[PDB]
Amino acid sequence: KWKIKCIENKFLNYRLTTSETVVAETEYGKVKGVKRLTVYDDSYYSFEGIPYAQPPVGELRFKAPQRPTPWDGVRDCCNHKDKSVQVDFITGKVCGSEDCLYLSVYTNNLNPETKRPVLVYIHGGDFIIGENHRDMYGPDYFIKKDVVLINIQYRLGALGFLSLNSEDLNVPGNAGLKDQVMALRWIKNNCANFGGNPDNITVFGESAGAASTHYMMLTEQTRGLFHRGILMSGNAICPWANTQCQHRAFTLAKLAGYKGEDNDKDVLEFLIKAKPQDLIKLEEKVLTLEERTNMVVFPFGPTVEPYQTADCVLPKHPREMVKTAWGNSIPTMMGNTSYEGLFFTSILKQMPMLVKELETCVNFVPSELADAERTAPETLEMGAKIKKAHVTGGTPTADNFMDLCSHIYFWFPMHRLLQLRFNHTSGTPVYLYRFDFDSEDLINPYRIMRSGRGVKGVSHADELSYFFWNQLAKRMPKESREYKTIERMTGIWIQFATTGNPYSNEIEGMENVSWDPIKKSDEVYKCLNISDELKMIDVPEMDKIKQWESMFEKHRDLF
Repeated sequence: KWKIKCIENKFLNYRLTTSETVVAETEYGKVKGVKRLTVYDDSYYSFEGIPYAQPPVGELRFKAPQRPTPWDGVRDCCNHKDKSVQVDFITGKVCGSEDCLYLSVYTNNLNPETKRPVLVYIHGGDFIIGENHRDMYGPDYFIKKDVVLINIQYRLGALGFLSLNSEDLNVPGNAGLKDQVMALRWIKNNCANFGGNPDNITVFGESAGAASTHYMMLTEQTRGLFHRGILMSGNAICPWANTQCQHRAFTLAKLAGYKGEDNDKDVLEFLIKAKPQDLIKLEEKVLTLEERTNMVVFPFGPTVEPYQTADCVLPKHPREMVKTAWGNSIPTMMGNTSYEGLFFTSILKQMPMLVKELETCVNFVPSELADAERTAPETLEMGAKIKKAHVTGGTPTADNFMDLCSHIYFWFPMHRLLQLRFNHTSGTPVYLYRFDFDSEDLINPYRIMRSGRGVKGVSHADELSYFFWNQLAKRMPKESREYKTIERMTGIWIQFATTGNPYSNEIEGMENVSWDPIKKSDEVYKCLNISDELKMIDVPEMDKIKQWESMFEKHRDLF
């Protein structure tokens, strides 16, 4: 009965609405926003449902986004628009709409042309769930400072990530990333109408939003569109962040009742006619046993596009794109939580047999090093290195499994990215943080997903509670450790967005911090560890990171 909780939150948001409205310009027409309160009695102007593309319906389904049609009059932006079609993470039922290509703009005062720092949040959700609704991403904490915060949506699932090899069909893939490109172009061209500085834009995101932010730093499509990036628990070279899905359109069509054969034209024609909820509901069945054994987790997502087009986002694997990426030359901050893999708590309680995967660890070997059968003696050798890093006793444990997950999915791809990126870049700084603040008094819905009630440890996504208001949040006393962490986390992100350096002597407990960026010559990474105190420390994960790297001793050119 999270349904009642959604109702109570809707009525809270009515009580936080004021009668004051304001009209702002966009390149396509005027928009009306509304002034809202927070539970802390701050206030901000809220513009939701600003279109940046034409609704991708009919023959626009699966295709790159088109510019929207301009309007006379004033478009109402005092309420949100639908999220992209997806399976509701709680109810299990399809929700959302194909008409989802919107962004929201928030700022405590509307002062056009006054060059406030702009922060752009790209949500996570594995490219299959998420939204910019304020029940998860309320701007209530950021608007305490004079920034412009923008939260985008983009197409999810098969509707965002279908990819077909046939050049004549112009469905090369990555429609959802092309949505992000269009939104970032809109932001550069329009943020000044909301008081934002088009010469000082920061893009940030968590989980798949971090992979997205990184993709937006890699692709030539966005060269020069923004000026700082923050990658929170992910990047574009994480193994979960891309997949070659060109063959899976036929499978999806067949699951949905398609009667034809495997050719892209006939498959596309069926998929264009299908109801969107039917396709999205069936996506969870698309992966094969062999794909799941090889730890492909999602059937549709960012892909290397099979041929070049004007709007192409990923012309090569992200590892190769790092070598020429424009975003290597902007200030960058990266980090993770102190127990990322706690995300898998509930999965391990449902299928305890997953721990048996740790006996040899062959399925965790990077796909570029493994054979498809996962039986080659070389693959077993490499699994043995993973097992040494994470199996503490005899029989592996669930905690060993969760520790391994922190590394395969977050820490090791971070390390690989840092080391690859050093071999390029103009010298621009990269700063590391580690979010290590544990509380059950201020939470967000991800804790429900992982059965995290009563569970100690700082899991994947727990930091979001200190950046965004959400419907499970509560007002915290000014003197509480949770309130102080809100101020610290938003404050550091705003400081970084403003100057490209995350340090400020005005943040409580940060005065005696010397936070240097990582150097090429560093053998041990240093990070700002954020707990009840702020302290620079050697990354505790370093030794296990180096053990993962040792898997590439015989394949250094692949590292």
